[PDB]
Amino acid sequence: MQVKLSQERAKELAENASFIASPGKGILAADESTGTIQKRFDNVGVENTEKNRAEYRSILFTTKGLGKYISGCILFEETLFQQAPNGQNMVDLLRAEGILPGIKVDKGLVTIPNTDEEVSTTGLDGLAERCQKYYNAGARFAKWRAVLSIDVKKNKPSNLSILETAHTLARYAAICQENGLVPIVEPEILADGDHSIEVCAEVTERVLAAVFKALNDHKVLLEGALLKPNMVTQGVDCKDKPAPQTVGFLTSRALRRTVPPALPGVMFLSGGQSESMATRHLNEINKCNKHPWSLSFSYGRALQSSVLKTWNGSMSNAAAAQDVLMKLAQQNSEASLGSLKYIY
Amino acid sequence: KLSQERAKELAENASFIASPGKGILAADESTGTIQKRFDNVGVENTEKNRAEYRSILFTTKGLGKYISGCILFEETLFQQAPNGQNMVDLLRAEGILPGIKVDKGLVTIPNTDEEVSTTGLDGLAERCQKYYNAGARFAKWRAVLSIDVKKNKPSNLSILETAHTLARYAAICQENGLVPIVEPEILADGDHSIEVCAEVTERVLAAVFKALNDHKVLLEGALLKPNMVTQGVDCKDKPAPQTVGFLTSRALRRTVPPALPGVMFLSGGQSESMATRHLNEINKCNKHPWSLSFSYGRALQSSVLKTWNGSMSNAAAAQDVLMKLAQQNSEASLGSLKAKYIY
Amino acid sequence: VKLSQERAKELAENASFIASPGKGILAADESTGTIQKRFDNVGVENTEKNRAEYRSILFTTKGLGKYISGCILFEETLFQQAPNGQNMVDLLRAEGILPGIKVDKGLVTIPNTDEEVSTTGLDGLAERCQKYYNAGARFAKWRAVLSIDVKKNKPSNLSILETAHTLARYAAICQENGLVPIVEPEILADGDHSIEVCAEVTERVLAAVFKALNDHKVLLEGALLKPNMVTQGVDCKDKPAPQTVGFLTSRALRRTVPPALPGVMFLSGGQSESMATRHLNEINKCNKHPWSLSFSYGRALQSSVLKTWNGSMSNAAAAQDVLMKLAQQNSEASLGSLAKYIY
Amino acid sequence: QVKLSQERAKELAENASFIASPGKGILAADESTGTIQKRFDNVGVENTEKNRAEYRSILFTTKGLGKYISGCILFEETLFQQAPNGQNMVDLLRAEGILPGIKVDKGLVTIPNTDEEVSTTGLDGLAERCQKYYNAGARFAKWRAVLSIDVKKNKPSNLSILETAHTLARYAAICQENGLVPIVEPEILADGDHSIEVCAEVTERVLAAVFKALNDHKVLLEGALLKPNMVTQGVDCKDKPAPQTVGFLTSRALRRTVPPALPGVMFLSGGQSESMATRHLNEINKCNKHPWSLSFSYGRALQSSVLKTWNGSMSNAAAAQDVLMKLAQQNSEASLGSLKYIY
Repeated sequence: MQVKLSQERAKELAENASFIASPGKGILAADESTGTIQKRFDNVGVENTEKNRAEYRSILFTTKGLGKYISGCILFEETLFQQAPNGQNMVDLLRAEGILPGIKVDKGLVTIPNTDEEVSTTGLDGLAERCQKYYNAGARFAKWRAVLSIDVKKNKPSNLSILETAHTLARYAAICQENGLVPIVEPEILADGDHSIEVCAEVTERVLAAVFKALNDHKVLLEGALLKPNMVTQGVDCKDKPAPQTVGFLTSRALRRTVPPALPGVMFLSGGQSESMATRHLNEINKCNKHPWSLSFSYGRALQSSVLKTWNGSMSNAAAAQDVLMKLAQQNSEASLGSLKYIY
Repeated sequence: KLSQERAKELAENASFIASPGKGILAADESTGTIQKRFDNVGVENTEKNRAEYRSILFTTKGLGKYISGCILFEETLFQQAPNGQNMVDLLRAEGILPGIKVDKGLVTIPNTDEEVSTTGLDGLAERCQKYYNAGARFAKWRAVLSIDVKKNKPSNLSILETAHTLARYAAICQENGLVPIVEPEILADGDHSIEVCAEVTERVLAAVFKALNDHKVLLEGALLKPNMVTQGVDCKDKPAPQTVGFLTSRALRRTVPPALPGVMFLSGGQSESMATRHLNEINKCNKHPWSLSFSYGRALQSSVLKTWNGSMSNAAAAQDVLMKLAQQNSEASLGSLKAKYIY
Repeated sequence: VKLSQERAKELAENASFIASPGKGILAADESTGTIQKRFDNVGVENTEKNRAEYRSILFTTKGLGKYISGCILFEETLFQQAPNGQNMVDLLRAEGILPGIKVDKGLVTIPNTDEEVSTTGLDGLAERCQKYYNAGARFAKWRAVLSIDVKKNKPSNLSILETAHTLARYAAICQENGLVPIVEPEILADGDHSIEVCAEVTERVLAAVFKALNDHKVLLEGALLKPNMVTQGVDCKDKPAPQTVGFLTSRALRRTVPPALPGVMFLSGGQSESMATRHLNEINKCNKHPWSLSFSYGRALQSSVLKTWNGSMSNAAAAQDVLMKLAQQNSEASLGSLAKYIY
Repeated sequence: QVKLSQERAKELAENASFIASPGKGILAADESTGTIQKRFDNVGVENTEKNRAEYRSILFTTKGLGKYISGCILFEETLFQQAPNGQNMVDLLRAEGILPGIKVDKGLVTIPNTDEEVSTTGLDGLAERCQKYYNAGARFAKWRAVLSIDVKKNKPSNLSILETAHTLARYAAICQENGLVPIVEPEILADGDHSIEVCAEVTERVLAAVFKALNDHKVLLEGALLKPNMVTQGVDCKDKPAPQTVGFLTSRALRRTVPPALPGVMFLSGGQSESMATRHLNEINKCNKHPWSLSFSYGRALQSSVLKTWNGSMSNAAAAQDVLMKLAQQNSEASLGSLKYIY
């Protein structure tokens, strides 16, 4: 347990972060907790037993050739320590595909006092010890989700929300790096509400400027980190649908205006977007310019909805489910290279 | 989401704790801190012996004349004395508010030279609710900063982390019914001058109070527990107690808004006597808009423990010594104990 | 460049003098374009002779120094002679009143804001302060302006940041060159926001201002603040009690202003002569406070004086009596002797 | 107009990208009267307006200079000056295809209560000067801020950095409002005996602060340029690092802090020789692919030998111009990494 980051440990983080950011690859977010996976399984009539969770994840992680398109897979703690039905460790299934295991290390959201229901992410207590344990089990990257809301009538996100988001993300990132894990820094601005794409662009640029200043103040090594931001879109209830081209351009611009080139990758979240839109948008983001970091994906639902539906709880559909995962992984791989087959 | 009635309860309790002539007894030593002290009087460090010792403190007749609050460790808040009475009921019978330590300890900040962060925000609201239900009405959380001129400590990062985390802790406490004691302790370690301590103390407090504002902490329902301004432990200079009084007063006057009802000093490694004398001098040198009092552990208990010496034969004598130290610190809190520095 | 003990001592003595109990500041520092307006309203031609006459009548009011500790001038007046050839500065000395000087050069818009503003005048400020000190000035004034608009999120972060940073630079430069800075972050009462919103904004803005003053090493002991009172907006249909303005102003200040600051000298804005006085009185009555709570009034001390003079020396005596009446009542207000809001 | 329009943003972005054109850099010819004095003293030339006009005319009539030079920064005198044959200096630059630029700062003053750290002046009336300069043909501006490293005195102080970042951001925003691309120059001096590692750490901290401020002030990075120091050891440091190390650490500092939307980073060379300024630029470009141009804005490094060759005689003008072209050429090749990891 050492406090100052050494050249050798910085190097391992940098190499791992660059690997995860490999051109044409992205992240499979398979890190649903027991409560979250309950809803996904409810949607397809499948009972949420530990057995069914092991079966479903083993199907994902034995998808032949998945490693051609997936560089990392974020796990929930259960799955990181779990074996598949045939006795193989989940981590060893990932290794066999050439996929780095990752681990969700946050403990969920609580309300910030004297805000209108804005939130803080918990989990700093014991984080170093959890990181050490996860590293020893084979995890090489981590994930922590902060959440911000846009509400123009209520002046959201508040200063206090942004300040809390930035400080706490920076602490988590510094602690990860101290204990061998590449942090994925995730400041998710929700798309809830009826604000325009212009308001999202303005909010996203301010938020990211604060987040990167904080990472600098906390001595986070950007070479050994990744960003997982929202794309810049209109709100879910906004009546003005911009083109996917405008989403692409304003997302690229927000990032070009705020993200230093030393960061090796930006791995987008898809939020409530459909499988198709999540891919089309990533493609548009990449086509509109040359960028000094990889622009790729860290998708959960946008890689799994159709897969869950196809599996439908039966090993007889395992092969079919795996093919659906490969199609989605493949199209997102192409979208990350801008190859799917100025506003100041 | 702070309501008028919650704000009012906080303000009343904070003003009570800061009552003129009263201060805080800190009885919140962990099993591990208690160990060495019980070793020196030949007493086994068991739960029942800690209850025995603390029951002596909490049945001291008239202690509530000088003590407004007593900070407990969790064990003690839920504990019974040897005769089966709840420790919390003993404090209530004295007219003393129970308080509770809610932090979980110190960890090093990455990429600093051994500078520290205080842990305990995870689950804090729920701990506060449980402690409130058990009778606690104020909380304690300690942050630590170090001075080192050569290494530029305390670093910007130490100060930012300190201010931000204290403010989060203070906000959560207030949301859940407890008055937070905000304690940014600047250690006296090292050989720096009193003037360096003064400059650092003023900077740190400016940062702390700005963060409390940013987090919407109600000052009217909080208290501060700072270091006094003193030279470092290895400093060869020995400033007069009048100078400690003046520079401590100046540092607080320059930084602490008058809406805060009380400043309850920590004593650090100061002797029982010096802790009282410094407090007196701080109060003597000026009029102040907040109470300037004490929140003392060892500076109220060292001679008490030594007098008790592990035996109930000496309990009444030990109580007499506590009353003497409690009284002299009460008097000190009212300023009534019985080239040049810029204004 | 580094504040010496004697320089620091002179600043602190002069700031305490300006804040002397029962005294306030006459703001007589209307620029040419501003006094045009006041003179228009009473049919008087804006010539320099008329300005010299009018100001010389103010500054020869017998006994004015009993109520007025300081008088802020415009540059013209600081170097001007009254009609009989006496220097205006010497008239003020004969009254026992310290001269002060407005040292800002006006407002310009901050780019990419909705018409929010920055105050200009830092270029050559040290050399202006030196020249003004030599001519007799011992305090300075600089006005920053902020607006409240909840829908547009005014005042913006950029407005607050620019206001705080620039006021701190000005303050520090004044102190380096012998002048006590009056720090004036004026939040306008324009618009229809509630008094609660004004309270909240005023507290945020003062927290940012005092933090910046700390960051720039401004000596609070040798400075003064000139804030808005906390009032509802001009177009707000609430009409809170004068007691509420008193309570919320006192609260905002108690929550943010360290006691080392010797005085808070309010601006009156668009308030009437009587309301400016009544509000000051209520602010003082509702609590004890560690700084003077007094006045730095222009219109509120002069509108009736000007209307009585009406451009004729035959009314000089009458005009002076009116000035003494308004100075007196404000002197008395400064001593407080003329479901619910959170404590 | 106060809000930057799409068309005016577009003009700034096009001009900034042009200045950053691959293989081109900036001739910094913006020496003030007092600075050019010193340069002329080295070659025994009298500092008269005629000599300044003569020398600059020789620079600006160098045949083919615009193949290597995209922009030339002028001092105000020169912007409004005629060369000896009656042509405007600005027209000489236009004939070369070079954009005229203008220095808009008014020099350095000390920040109070620092150890001789400095603030850059010139915000007062900047908008109006920018307009007048634009009308005269200028399309970009420059403002120099200065920071010092001194590990024993903890320089650069927080105050130095805060002041530097805030004031640069104000200047940049005002330039953009009035049609000029701002060169943002936070120069960290190489004075002292600190290591290259200390310079790396300080540079990264300063740049992080500067870019956050630029964001807070709504500065359009697409229409701006950066002029930073290279990362080098101090002038009196006894360890000489490899040119490759300067290359790498400079790239790394920028990669860690400068968003890609900025089109160009145009280095200052400080005390470096003509050769070292070029070699270092080449190494910076060679060590990586970068999303902004890495080029030069050189004064002495493009001019020392030119001045020495000229020697105050028009009969050496052609020889002087050939020297300029040689140095312009080599720096052009260096800006493409074509001269002919530490975490």
